Amino acid sequence: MNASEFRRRGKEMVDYVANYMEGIEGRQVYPDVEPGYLRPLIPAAAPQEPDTFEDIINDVEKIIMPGVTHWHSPYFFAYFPTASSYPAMLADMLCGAIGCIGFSWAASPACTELETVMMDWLGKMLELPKAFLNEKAGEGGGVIQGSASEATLVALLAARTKVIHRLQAASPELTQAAIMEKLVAYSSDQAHSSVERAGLIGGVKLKAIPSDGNFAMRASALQEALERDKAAGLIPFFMVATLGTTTCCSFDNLLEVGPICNKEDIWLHVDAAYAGSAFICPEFRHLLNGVEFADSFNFNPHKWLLVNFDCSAMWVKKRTDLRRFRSLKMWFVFRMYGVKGLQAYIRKHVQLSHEFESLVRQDPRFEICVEVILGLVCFRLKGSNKVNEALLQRINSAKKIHLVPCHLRDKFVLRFAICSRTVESAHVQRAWEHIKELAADVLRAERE
Amino acid sequence: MNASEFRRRGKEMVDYVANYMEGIEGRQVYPDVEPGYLRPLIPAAAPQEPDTFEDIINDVEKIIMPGVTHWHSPYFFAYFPTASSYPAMLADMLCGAIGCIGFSWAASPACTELETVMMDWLGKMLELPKAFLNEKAGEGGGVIQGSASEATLVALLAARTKVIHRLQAASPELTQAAIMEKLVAYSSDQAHSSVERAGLIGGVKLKAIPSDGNFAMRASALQEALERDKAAGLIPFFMVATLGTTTCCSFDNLLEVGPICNKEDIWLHVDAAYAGSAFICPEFRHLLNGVEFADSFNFNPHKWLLVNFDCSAMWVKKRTDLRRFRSLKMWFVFRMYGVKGLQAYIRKHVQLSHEFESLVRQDPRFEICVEVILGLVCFRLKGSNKVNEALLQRINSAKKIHLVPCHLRDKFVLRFAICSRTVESAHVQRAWEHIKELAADVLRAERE
Repeated sequence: MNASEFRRRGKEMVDYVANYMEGIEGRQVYPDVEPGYLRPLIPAAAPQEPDTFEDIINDVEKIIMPGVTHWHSPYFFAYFPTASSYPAMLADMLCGAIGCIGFSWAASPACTELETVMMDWLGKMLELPKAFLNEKAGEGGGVIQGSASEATLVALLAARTKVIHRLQAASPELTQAAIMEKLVAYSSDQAHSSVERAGLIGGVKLKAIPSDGNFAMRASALQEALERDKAAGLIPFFMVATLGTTTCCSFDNLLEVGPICNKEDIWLHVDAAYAGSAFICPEFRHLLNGVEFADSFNFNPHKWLLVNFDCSAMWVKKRTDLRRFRSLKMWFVFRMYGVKGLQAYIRKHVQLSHEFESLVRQDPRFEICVEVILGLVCFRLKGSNKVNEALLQRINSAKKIHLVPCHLRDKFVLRFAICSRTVESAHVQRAWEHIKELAADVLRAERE
Repeated sequence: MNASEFRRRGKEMVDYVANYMEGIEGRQVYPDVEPGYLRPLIPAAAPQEPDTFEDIINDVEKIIMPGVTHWHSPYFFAYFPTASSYPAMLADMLCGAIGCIGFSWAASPACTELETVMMDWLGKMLELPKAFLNEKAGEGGGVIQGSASEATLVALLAARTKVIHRLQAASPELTQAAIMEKLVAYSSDQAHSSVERAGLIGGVKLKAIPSDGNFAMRASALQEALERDKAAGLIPFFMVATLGTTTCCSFDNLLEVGPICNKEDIWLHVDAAYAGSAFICPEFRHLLNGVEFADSFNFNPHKWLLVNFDCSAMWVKKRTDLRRFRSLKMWFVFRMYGVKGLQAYIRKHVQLSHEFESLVRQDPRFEICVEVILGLVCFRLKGSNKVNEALLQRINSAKKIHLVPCHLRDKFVLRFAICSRTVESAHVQRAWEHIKELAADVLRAERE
């Protein structure tokens, strides 16, 4: 295809995408296909001659869409939101023409330059401590990573390299491997699986810190674990504190664990992949207090700040401890929405979260398990885990809305996450009515 | 922005991208900006109110473009090609609406299903051994990774896990760390830096195998290194053989090193990130002979098969040893070009490579350093390294074309890589005339 035909087909695809988005409430949010559905519907080999664009788009509607989970449907309340905004989409189109690979500054200067400025824009929007900013010859700075999982891995490897060099300087008699089997990393028992993944990749031990009644990491639990592990010969070197846990959106207490990590010379990485976006609002910035103690901080604009994946924003206090023109998406989103537009987006989602919480709190058959702070509500029917497993199965099997659960200690808990860019109060109210009706069916069945 | 405004701005961006592509030969391929140029031209903070789309696109032309290295200009002959095709661009637009995160099948079934089929399509196009295919209940299969660097890391970690379990089964007296400081990985002395990066991440030693006169890894050099390292107590566990080295597009001899790796129980990973795309052509498939001995194989459609980054295709013989709907781009590209369209694209680039080689071979002031096989020509002025460093500096400073060099043993060598989708014989001839003129200037200066 040449540019003249792209002029036609590109505008046709713009209309197709806009049509899909405008009619997305008519789509069943979760598909009815079963594993392996697609292979019988597609030829076994690539075509030798070209297919037509019309044939391909027809296949998207007929055989791709039936297997799509519509993350941007207003009735998608699962996991955490995925960012999709038209400003980011417009930037991605330009990236296909002027993006490259960005491994060096000379690969394309604009790519590296814009990223440095955009991370300063975002760092100032979050009112981050100035030690994290690229700006005004600060020793710190930010980079865009592909994912929070990658950012956590990068922080662990930087911490691993630093502690090996430190221990070898103190005792030149030590090899890297002898240090390796004594290193231990820490995280909450509510930490995302990416922490364990990073520990396995890095080849170090990982231990979970028991959380308190609010599922937060506290000084007393951390000090108890350090006392045990240091006596056993382990060397704490890395810590992932989480602001906005994937299970219940709880917050580790940075004001308590930060000073401890600094004292112990433990690299403190703050994983705020979801919750970090809300810290651009002054009423939520207090949830980030204590980040001044962290050695690295990370959150995903590609969850809840409307910058289409991939865009994971990581700041490090000292850059010396440490691609797709992904900063173009950030630039577009920040400029076409403005800081106030992004703040209104965050606040609407949090308002809608409290609206669902209000409905659950009106039904004494249910209970709220964790304090509602951002766009997540953790709730369950009072009683057995099995009645709640039945409720979740009935919900996801009806495929009108989509939820995922979690385990809080031994308790099976349902999650309600505000996700879609276009979700409204009516969608939240309808979802609750659906959940309430199915709960009556499930409660009926348990007593009969 | 809502969908109705995206209808307008999306089609406007289609026209802007098409205009850029159609006029790209009027762009200076490499920019004249210096590091730090962008920050004074952009405000220090994000706007509170939204900016207009017109303001943003004007900024792209006025302040972004001057710092862009135009990888898709016909006069870009540096590194290796970056894939940019309109079929892939059309798929990326749809991915912004129906893509998600694809961590599980249930996250969006179509994403996982299409990837499995597309890797079988591509595996059959490469005539890969059937042990690599997802198809017909084969134990092997392919996945799309974000980069060849990531694919090599994934293979190393899989090899690391397997050898630790094997040695602990043979000797339960061993810890993971005690095994770690004995493991050694291998690669050619022409291997990409990603191999060293993977070894550092994985925490294992890496040693280079000396290449032969054709810069290929051979059985004799590998056996010499194994004899030395096994006697020293090292445990070979992982090997990266390269088809199409980044320095000079040489090819490690798989028919020789494959059987050795199988005997030694060394995981053989084949890195063919650039050259792999040509193996869809029968006249180049012989360069892949011996892949039947490999445990994993990888190449980048996002270099030289027109599938916009990111798309790295990795096959593993046994899947049990082991996101963005990136398979949609593969599906679109394969269908709108056809196998024959992709074959014609590969063959044109190789023809153009031989056309440049023919011109260099007509000038006895120059020499060809390595056999020309695919879209890369390694050449230099006869004589000192310094006269060649001067030639490269004069070339890249004129900014009419863009080249990068490499070192072959102690020899400074210039690379000429066919990159752009729209490069023609006229562009290659003009570049040679430019190189020839600057060589006269530089040769003059050395003798005066």
